[PDB]
Amino acid sequence: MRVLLIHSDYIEYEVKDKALKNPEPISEDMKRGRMEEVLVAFISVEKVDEKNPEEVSLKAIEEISKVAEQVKAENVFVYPFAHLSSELAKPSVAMDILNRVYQGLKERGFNVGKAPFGYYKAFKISCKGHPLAELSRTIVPEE
Amino acid sequence: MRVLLIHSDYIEYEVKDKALKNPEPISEDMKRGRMEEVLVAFISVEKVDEKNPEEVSLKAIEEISKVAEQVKAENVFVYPFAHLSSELAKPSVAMDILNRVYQGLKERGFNVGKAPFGYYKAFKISCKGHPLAELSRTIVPEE
Ligand SMILES: Nc1ncnc2c1ncn2[C@@H]1O[C@H](COS(=O)(=O)NC(=O)[C@@H](N)CO)[C@@H](O)[C@H]1O
Ligand SMILES: Nc1ncnc2c1ncn2[C@@H]1O[C@H](COS(=O)(=O)NC(=O)[C@@H](N)CO)[C@@H](O)[C@H]1O
Repeated sequence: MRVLLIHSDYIEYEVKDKALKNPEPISEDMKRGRMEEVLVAFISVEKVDEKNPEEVSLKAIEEISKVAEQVKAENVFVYPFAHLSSELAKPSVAMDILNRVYQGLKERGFNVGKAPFGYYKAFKISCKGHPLAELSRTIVPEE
Repeated sequence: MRVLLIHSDYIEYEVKDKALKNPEPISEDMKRGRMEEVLVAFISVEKVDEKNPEEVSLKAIEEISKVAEQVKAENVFVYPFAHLSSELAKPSVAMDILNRVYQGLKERGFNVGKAPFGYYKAFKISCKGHPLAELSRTIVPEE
């Protein structure tokens, strides 16, 4: 799994066209959303993660939170992102890992937001541009 | 090399403090920058690229130019971004290839923009959300 953590003044999106045959069904409220003083996490679930989803989700949860501490971010937004990896994971496994992380983040006490999986979204992001405001992580299962 | 192409409504940046002992020397102008209706290219120059510098820059120029024609982009913005790869290139080689890309992209006639190299920058971007607004390319030499 490949993560891109960007501490933003805000993140905002809008669901345009579908990018898959069967994207995550969403209710009206999810068609768009906005989060402020947030740590944005663009995540590319990779094929190797299909071996051990739990270890990879739990591992990513601990690494996202750690950084949410460092930058004193109270809100974390999970952004399903397909362009951080070449070897992407099967759509079904991606959604699953992303939910695991989303949920596991919610139970850590963070206000968590999320962009709907499987769609093309337009979006605005404002990176704070500080020393630790931009990080990248790799979370892969152990053999 | 790794490239993240965001066809955005706009791209804005603002220089903070040096993220390197020896960053690209800039003038009062280079401190802030705004560009609209542009294809933002977040480029991570990799170690592998050190090998053949002129080769990489060429395929890169070509790939970005082609994507710009598809999306009818007239303005291209090259953004030095060191988070799309774990095997980054030495700061001197990374900076050269970036300038070859910047330069050879202007030769094509595009209106090109650039974010100073070696600085922590706060930035704002607005992805369009079209099928071709978010793209990724892995351009690597063949020794
Ligand atoms: N492995 C993944 N990790 C994160 N998101 C994914 C993943 N696979 C699919 N998605 C979701 O589905 C969207 C499109 O996925 S995609 O793999 O890029 N789709 C394709 O390559 C082709 N359908 C052409 O668009 C991603 O932007 C994301 O919203
Ligand atoms: N390989 C690279 N590709 C693109 N930009 C780079 C690269 N190396 C350095 N830079 C430029 O210099 C900035 C900092 O680079 S860096 O790789 O993160 N530096 C380091 O890892 C250590 N020197 C500590 O700062 C990047 O944000 C970018 O502006």
